[PDB]
Amino acid sequence: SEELLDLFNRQVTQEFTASQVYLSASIWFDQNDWEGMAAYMLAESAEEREHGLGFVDFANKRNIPIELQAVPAPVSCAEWSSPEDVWQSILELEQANTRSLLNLAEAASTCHDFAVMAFLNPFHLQQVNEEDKIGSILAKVTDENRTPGLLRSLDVVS
Amino acid sequence: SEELLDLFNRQVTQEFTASQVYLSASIWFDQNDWEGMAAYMLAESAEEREHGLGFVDFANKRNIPIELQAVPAPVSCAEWSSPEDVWQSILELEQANTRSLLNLAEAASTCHDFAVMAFLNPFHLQQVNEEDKIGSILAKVTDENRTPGLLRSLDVVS
Amino acid sequence: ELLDLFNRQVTQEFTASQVYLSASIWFDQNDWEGMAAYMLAESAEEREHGLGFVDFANKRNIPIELQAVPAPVSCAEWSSPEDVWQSILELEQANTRSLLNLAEAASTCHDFAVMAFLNPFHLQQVNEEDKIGSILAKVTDENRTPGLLRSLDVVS
Amino acid sequence: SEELLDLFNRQVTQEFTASQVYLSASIWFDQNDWEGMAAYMLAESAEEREHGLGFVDFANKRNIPIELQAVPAPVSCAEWSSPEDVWQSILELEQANTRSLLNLAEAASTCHDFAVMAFLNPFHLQQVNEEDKIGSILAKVTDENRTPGLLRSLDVVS
Amino acid sequence: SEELLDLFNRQVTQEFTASQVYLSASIWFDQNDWEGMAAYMLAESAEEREHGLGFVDFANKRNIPIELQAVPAPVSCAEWSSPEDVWQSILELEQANTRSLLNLAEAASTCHDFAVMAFLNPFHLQQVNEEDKIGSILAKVTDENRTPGLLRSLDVVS
Amino acid sequence: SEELLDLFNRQVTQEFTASQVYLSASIWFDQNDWEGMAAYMLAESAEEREHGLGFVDFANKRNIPIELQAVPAPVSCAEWSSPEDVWQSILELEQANTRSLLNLAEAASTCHDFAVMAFLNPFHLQQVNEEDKIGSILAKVTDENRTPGLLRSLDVVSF
Ligand SMILES: [Fe+3]
Ligand SMILES: [Fe+3]
Ligand SMILES: [Fe+3]
Ligand SMILES: [Fe+3]
Ligand SMILES: [Fe+3]
Repeated sequence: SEELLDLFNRQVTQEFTASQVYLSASIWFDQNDWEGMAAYMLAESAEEREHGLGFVDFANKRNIPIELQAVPAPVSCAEWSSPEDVWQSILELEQANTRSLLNLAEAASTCHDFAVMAFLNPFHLQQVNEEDKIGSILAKVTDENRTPGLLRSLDVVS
Repeated sequence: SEELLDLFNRQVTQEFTASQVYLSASIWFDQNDWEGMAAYMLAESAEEREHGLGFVDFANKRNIPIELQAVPAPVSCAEWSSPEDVWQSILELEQANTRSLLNLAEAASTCHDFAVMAFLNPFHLQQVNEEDKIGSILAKVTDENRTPGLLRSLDVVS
Repeated sequence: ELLDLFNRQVTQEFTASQVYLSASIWFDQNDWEGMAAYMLAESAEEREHGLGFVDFANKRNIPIELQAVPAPVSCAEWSSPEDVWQSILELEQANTRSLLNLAEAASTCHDFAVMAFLNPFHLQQVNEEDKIGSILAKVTDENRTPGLLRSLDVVS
Repeated sequence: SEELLDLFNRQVTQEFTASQVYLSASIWFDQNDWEGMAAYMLAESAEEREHGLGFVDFANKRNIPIELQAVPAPVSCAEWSSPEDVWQSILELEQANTRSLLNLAEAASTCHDFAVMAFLNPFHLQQVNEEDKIGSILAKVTDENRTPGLLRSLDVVS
Repeated sequence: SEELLDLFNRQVTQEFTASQVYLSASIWFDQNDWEGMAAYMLAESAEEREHGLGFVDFANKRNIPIELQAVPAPVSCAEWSSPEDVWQSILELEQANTRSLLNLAEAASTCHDFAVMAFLNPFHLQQVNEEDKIGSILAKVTDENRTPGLLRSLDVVS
Repeated sequence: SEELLDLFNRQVTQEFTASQVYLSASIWFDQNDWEGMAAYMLAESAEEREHGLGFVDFANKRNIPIELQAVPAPVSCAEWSSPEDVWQSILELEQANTRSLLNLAEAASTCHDFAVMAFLNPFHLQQVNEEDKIGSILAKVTDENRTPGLLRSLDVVSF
C-alpha cells in the first residue's frame, strides 16, 4: 500500500539524482584535466539513469503509478578541490543509493511483496560491488595523492 | 561573456528538461498500453540527454562553466487524456527546444562567437527535422483517431 | 511534323515529371510521406523517359529544341489524396495519348525505327495506367472511413 | 520574410533551370559528336536537379511553401557554334547559380534564420568547387582549340 | 576585399609558422631525450602544414591570390629549459592560431562572404579541441614535474 | 667541426626552402589550371620537407645542434608566365639542392666524418634521379609547347 508506492517513486528519483551527481563529478574532472576519471563518472551517470529506467519499466508493468519528480541540482561540486573530495562524495552517494534500496526492500518485506523483493535482488548485489569498487578507487587516490604529481599517473593509465 | 555563458548553461537544462518530458510521455503511453509510442518517446528521451551531454562536453572544452540546475518535474502528464494530447505537448516541447537554440545562436552572433555558432549548426538542422517528424506523427494520430480503435492499429504497426 | 511531335513528346515527359513533383510536394506538406516518395520516384522516371527520347532523337538526327516546362497548376485545387491521384490518372492518360499520336504519325510516315522505339513505351503506359487506376480505387475505397487511408500510406 | 520565402522558391527554379541548361548543352554536344562532353553535361543536369529536390525537401520540412514555377526553355543553345561557346555559357550559369544562393543567404542573414544559413553552407562550398572546375575546363578547351582537331582529343580522353 | 585577401594570406603564413614552431619544439624535446613529446610535436608540425595546404587549396579555387611569405625562424627554443616551458609556448601558439582564424572570420563576416565563413567553421571547432588538449597536457606536465623524475616516467608511457 | 655543423644546418634550410619553392610552383600551376603539374609539384613539396625532417632527425641523433632558420619567400613565381618557366626554375632548384649536398659531403670528407658520408649516400643517388627526371619533363614540355594547346593535352593525359 501507500508507503511502498511512495518508496518506489523515490527510488526512481534517487537513481536520476545519482545520475546527475556522477555527471557533475565528470564535469569537475574534465574542467580540471582528469579525463580518465571524467570518462569513468560519465559512464556511471549513464548507468544510474539506466537503473532508473529499469525501475520505471517494472513499476509500469506492476501498475505502481510513477510520477516523475524534479531531479535536484547536484550540490557537492561547488566545494570539491581535489580528486579525493570528488571520489569521497561519490562513495557517500553510493552509500545513500544502497540505503534507499534497503528502505524499499524493507517496505516490500513488510508487505510480503515477493515480486518487488525478487526484482530488487540484483540491485542489492550490484550495490555491494559498486561500494567496494568506489571504496577501492578512493583508497588508491588517497594513497597516491601523497606525492605531488603521482595521482596524474592513475588518470593517464586510465 | 555573461549572457552567452548563462544561455549556454540554460541550454543544457532545456535538453535535460526535454529528456524528462519525453520520459513522462513514455510512461503515460506504457501505462495506457501504447507500447510502440512509448518506445519512440523513450528513444527520444535518451537522445535529448545525449544532446545535453554534447553541450556539456563542448562547454568544458571551451571553458564555459557549467553549473547543473534542477531538472523540473514534467507537468503535462497530469492533463493527458489521449495520444493526441501527448503528441501535441511533444510538439510544443520541440518548438521550445528550437526557440531556445535560436536564442543561443542570436547571443553567439552578437558576441561574434564563431566557434559557438559552428557548434550549433547541426542542432538547428536537427530541430528542423524533429519538428517536421513530430508534426507529421501528430497529423497521423489526429486523423486516425477519428475512428474508434483505428489509432491502436498504428501503435501496433509503425 | 513527325519531327514536331517527337519534340513535343519530350516536353510532355518533362511536364509529367513536374506534375509528379508537385504531387510529391502536396503529399509531403500534408504528411503523406509514403505517397510523396511514390510521386517523387515517378517524377525521376518520367524525366528518364524524356532523356530516352532526347537520346534517340540525337542518334536519329531529329533536332530537339527544349521548350518551357509549364508550371503544374492542379496542385492549387487538391484538397485530399483522392484529388491528387485523380489528376495523376489523367496525366497518364494524357501521356498515353501523346505517345499514340506520335506512333500514328510514325505509322503514316512508314518510320519503322520510330515505331519500334515506341513499342516498349506503349506497353509501359498500359502498366502505368493500370497501376494508377488501381491505387486510385484503393484510395477512394479506404477514404470512406475517417483515418483509414492514413493507415495505408504508413503500410507504404 | 516575404522576401525569404520568395527567394527560396526562386532558388528551386534556378536549380531546375540550370538542370535544363546542362541538358541543352548535352544535346548540342551529342548533335556535334562530342560524346565525352555530352556525358559530362548530362551528369551535371541530373545533379542540379538533385540540388533542386534537396531545396524542396528542406522547404517542406521547414514549412516554406514551394510553388513550382515553369522551367524556362534554355536559350543559349541557338547561338553556340563551338565547344568554347558552350563551356562559356555553362561558366556563366554557375556564376548565376552562385549569385542566386548568395541572395538567399543574404536574406536569411538579415532574418537571422540560422537553420536556412546552416542548410546553405554545403552549397556555398560546392559552388566554389563548381566554378573552379568549369573555369579550368574552359581554360583547357580554349587553349587546345587553338590547333585544329586537337580539342577532339580532349573529348576522346574522357 | 583587400582586407579579406590580406588576412587569408596571413592565415596561410600563420599555419606554416606554427608548423615550424612545432618542429622547433620536437627538436628541443629530442635533444633532451623526451622522445614521446617530440613525436607529438612532430605530428602536430605535419598537421599544421596540412591546414596551411587546405587554406592554399581553397584560396586557389576561390581565386584569392596567395603569395607565400617568409616562414620566420622559431625563437622560443632559445629560452626553453624544461618541458613545461615548451608546452606553455605551444599553448600560446595555438591561442594565436585561434586569434588569426577569428580575425579572418570577422573580415569574412563583414564582407558577407558566406563561402569563406562556411570554409572556416570546421577550423573554429578544431581550434576549440586543440586549445583544450594542449591546456590539458600542460596541466598534467606542471603537476607531474612537481616530483623529480616523475615527468620522465610519463613521456616513456603516454 | 664548425664548417661541417654550419653546412649541415644550411642543408636543412635548403630542403625546406626547396619544399616552399615546389609549393609556389603548385600554386602557379593551379591558378593557371594545370592541375596535373600542380599535383606533381605538391607531391615534391611534401617529399622535400621529408628530406629536411630526415636531416633534422639524424642531426639530433648525432648531436649536431640544429637552429631552424627562416624559410625565405619563394621568389621565382613573380616572373613565371608559362609552364616552361616553372619547370626551368625547378630544374635550377634541383641543381642547387645537388650542389649543397655535394658541399656538405666535401666538408664531411675533409673531417673524415664517415657517418655523415654514409648518411648522405642515398641522397646523392636520389639527386641524380631527380635532375634526370626534371630535365626529362622539361624537355617534353619545351618540345610540346611548340604547338598551341598541345602541352595542355599532356597535363590532362600524363601526371
Ligand atoms: Fe552506481
Ligand atoms: Fe528531440
Ligand atoms: Fe509514369
Ligand atoms: Fe552545378
Ligand atoms: Fe594545431
